[PDB]
Amino acid sequence: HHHGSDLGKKLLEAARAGQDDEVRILMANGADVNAADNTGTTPLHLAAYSGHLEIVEVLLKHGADVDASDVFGYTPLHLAAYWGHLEIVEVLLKNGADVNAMDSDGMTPLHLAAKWGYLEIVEVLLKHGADVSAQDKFGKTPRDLARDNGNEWIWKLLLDALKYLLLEAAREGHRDRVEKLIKAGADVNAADDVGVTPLHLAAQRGHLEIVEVLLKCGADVNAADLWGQTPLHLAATAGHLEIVEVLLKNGADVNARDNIGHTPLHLAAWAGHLEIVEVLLKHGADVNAQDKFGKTPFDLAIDNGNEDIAEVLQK
Repeated sequence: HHHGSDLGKKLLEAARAGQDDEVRILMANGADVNAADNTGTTPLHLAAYSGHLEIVEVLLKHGADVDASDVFGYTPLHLAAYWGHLEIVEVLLKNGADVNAMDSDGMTPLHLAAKWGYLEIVEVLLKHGADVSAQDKFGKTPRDLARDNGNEWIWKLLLDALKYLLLEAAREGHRDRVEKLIKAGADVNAADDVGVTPLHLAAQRGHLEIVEVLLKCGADVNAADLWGQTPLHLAATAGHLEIVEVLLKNGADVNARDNIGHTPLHLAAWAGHLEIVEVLLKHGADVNAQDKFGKTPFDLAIDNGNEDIAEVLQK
């Protein structure tokens, strides 16, 4: 006998034709929701492609395999993303779909959403852990596919938004957001119009945890803003000694000059952070450095009455 096979075929065709009620009557009368045609296409594939959200939901509640792949390796999530069905994308992810499934060519759902500039879908995929730098067997990334189809400006908008959010998270000290943004593709070395990078902000506002994360992820420890200030300049001014150390342990230049000629020692002796001076001195800070006014860090320590600092600098 072959009643089960007969029901499966009728279900596939009812789904292929967008006959929601016919699909659900067949299901109610025993049709196998995990049936598949010659190409491995299942009913869930067809509902995800056609955008029939109600059918996607009931199929999943009836045990449809959310990650079923056809002969080319497409899952329902691949189709939902390629054909621009945001709600279905969200439902499949809620039901355990592999966000980073690969087809035979190695393309992920994020590849396909990026290709058409479906920004809302791109962002949900990244929120669920989509591999932002994934490459297919030919080395093409989601950004590459967007550019090839004239949608690069939409990917640049994504990156601009991630850049804004990373700077905000680094300035406000939100460790968890920083990590999730970096993993979603945020450029750790992005800078605003005045050359301030996330590391500048974290070091200035005293967010040690984020300084370590940014450096581990490749932030330039000696990046200079518009005024020539490195993160060590700002940390020395604000008085964050643990950050001063970390920056030095990661290769910060102790004698970096801003535009006025100030080294971190100029700024620390001025600010009155004695131990910072001692750490800088221990790390080879040049006590003889003169700024644009010909003044040394010793000259600045006097002008602030930090005789303890002006005494150790003498030694």
